Amino acid sequence: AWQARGLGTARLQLVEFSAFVEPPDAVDSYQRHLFVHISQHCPPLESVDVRQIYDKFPEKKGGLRELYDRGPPHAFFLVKFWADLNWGGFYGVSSQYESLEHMTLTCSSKVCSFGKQVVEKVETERAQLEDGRFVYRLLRSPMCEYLVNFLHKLRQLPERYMMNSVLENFTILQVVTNRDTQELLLCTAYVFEVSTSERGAQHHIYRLVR
Ligand SMILES: Cc1nccnc1-c1nn2c(=O)cc(-c3ccc(C4CCCCC4)cc3)[nH]c2c1C(=O)N1CC(CF)C1
Repeated sequence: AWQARGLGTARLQLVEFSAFVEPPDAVDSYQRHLFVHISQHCPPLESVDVRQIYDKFPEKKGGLRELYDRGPPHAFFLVKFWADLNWGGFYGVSSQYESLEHMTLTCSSKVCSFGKQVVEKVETERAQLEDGRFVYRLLRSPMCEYLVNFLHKLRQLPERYMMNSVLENFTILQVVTNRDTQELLLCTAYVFEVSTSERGAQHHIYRLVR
């Protein structure tokens, strides 16, 4: 009834997220490989109990339990990615959000290994007023070197099951806050598996409940 149908709330919706590489010869004929992708351009999610994923993220001072405790609970999501690691340039990420409200956002991504934080990236994004709605675009950001390096390490593992073993202990926690009020707008826990070499990237979005 008031349960989300996609990744977002009534205040802030994800429009698109992509992690990609454009090969050097994209200048001659354009092409790009999507490692992971979410697109909600053209439209109730199933749920997962947040307690079962606590141990995949840090456990104090910005941990998932402390964040979920502050709320609001309807802003929390889990995204499972099947990553397309069959490729082979410029490694990039792009994200876009929309809202009916004019806000300044702080977007934080915390990369975790074995449930502990290893790198964090934070950027603020001001709104652009477009067709009645406000849009928040961060396009073609250079991929952080930690994950460019990680992608290259993963690609050279000899077995899909070893890749999945490694990614079992790798997660990303994304928190989008109103920069002016410090209110949380969206929190998404990302977990990862490798897609079969013949299948491209896919995702499954869940509501997080407690
Ligand atoms: C530009 C930015 N500004 C503010 C806050 N966050 C970001 C950001 N930077 N960034 C990076 O530099 C690399 C990845 C990235 C790269 C690779 C992969 C996987 C690794 C495992 C194998 C398949 C590819 C996932 C994410 N993702 C991201 C995100 C950003 O939005 N993110 C939303 C979160 C989604 F995970 C990250």
